[PDB]
Amino acid sequence: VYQEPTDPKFPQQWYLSGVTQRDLNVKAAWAQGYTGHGIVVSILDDGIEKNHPDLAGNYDPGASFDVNDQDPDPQPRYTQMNDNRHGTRCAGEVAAVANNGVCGVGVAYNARIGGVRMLDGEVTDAVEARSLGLNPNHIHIYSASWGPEDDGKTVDGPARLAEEAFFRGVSQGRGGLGSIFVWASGNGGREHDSCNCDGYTNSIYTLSISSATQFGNVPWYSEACSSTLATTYSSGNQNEKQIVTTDLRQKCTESHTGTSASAPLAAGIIALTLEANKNLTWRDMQHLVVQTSKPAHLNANDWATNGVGRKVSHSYGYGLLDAGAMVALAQNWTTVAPQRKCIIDILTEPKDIGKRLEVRKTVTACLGEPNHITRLEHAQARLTLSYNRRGDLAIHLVSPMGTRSTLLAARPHDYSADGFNDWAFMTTHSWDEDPSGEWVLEIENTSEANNYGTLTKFTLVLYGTASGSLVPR
Ligand SMILES: [Ca+2]
Ligand SMILES: [Ca+2]
Ligand SMILES: [Ca+2]
Ligand SMILES: [Cl-]
Ligand code: NA
Ligand code: NA
Ligand code: NA
Ligand code: NA
Ligand code: NA
Ligand code: NA
Ligand code: NA
Ligand code: NA
Repeated sequence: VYQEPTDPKFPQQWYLSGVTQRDLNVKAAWAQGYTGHGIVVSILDDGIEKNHPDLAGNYDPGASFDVNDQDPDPQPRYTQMNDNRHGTRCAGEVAAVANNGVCGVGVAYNARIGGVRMLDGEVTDAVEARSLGLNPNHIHIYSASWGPEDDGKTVDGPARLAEEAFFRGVSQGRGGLGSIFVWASGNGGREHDSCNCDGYTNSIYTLSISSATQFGNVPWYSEACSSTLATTYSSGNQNEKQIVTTDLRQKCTESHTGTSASAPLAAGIIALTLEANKNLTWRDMQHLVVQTSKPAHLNANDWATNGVGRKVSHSYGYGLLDAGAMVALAQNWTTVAPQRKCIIDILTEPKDIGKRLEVRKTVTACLGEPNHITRLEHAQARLTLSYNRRGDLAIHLVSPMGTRSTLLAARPHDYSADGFNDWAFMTTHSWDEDPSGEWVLEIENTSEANNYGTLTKFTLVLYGTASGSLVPR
């Protein structure tokens, strides 16, 4: 009975539907009757062309604001260079109108779509906070790709107002179920960037997404890190297709690219999922992504099986999003138990790093206490250390179940002598593992240089629950 969209560029949207099996399985969701009706998504970027012929029908002024000029109208600023086209491109990925003879379609082509104009000006902590915190009882899902420069030498994350916006969002947003913040993991591949150094994507409050090329490879621009959860398709080399969407000046583009094109596709899939079950919490949604995402046919040299039998990669997280599987699993999903937090201060004395430092600690994970965790979600190693050349460091963390997470890869351009100041390196790779037992932190100098420094604090922070586990995969 389901008739797929007739839009002129829909056949070019290879990632939505293909006979190849190299797609996001979105048609299967549409055929189950989920197209995003009733869900509200906001693009946090450089504005949205609200009168675009493929956006106007789904546009929601209630999901929109202009923080740069402080007015309700997120219309992009037009220039000869068309610099402010990115938000419009991303909006079309989520919610371009279907069956209207214009361009292609959004993943959630019946969802409502808005945009916050907030990148076209000075992006302060306050600007970020007011964008993240926009109308949080109306907007369900936020999509963003901003954060620290992808130069492979920066370490930065949300300051106080923005971090407060994240906690207010997931705590009180969406009727207490929590705002869904979908994030792109970064575009710094060429600079050998490592995305746990980006505190926005490295946050537990953001659902972080990386890219795969059409032929199933890790694109040139990709950043690997343990905080990433999953993957959607985006651009690659010049023989591979790219993302097809709405463009500035009421046009259509077939050349939208980069990890920033992956996050909106994920946001669209999450919109379909929320339509299938409006009662899903922000943590429920991350569980669904972990359980349903698919490694198959994604090529990486670092695929590893974790303690509960799931394949995970630092390039891809748990793999490609599967919209059909997401909406199926959502429908009778049982809400996860309240989030517990177990704080373990590991060191009894500072430790010289030298050539290599290994710190082993056996933990009980708050045994006997209300924060006892037997079922991990996110884990953080919050590290404070000095070092003379930061980018020469590589840091790994091994769970009791033997899952080795890369917290930090060598960053050749990072010459900083500033070290890390309580930086909360996060891994998703031990999700659903029992965190009781021996954890191992490894810090090593990857260079030949005689480097030096000291680890002064290592807090292992465990999040999760103590109930509801599945039989391991
Ligand atoms: Ca405006
Ligand atoms: Ca269309
Ligand atoms: Ca980065
Ligand atoms: Cl917390
Ligand atoms: Na900042
Ligand atoms: Na900072
Ligand atoms: Na900052
Ligand atoms: Na809540
Ligand atoms: Na994240
Ligand atoms: Na393993
Ligand atoms: Na154990
Ligand atoms: Na052991």
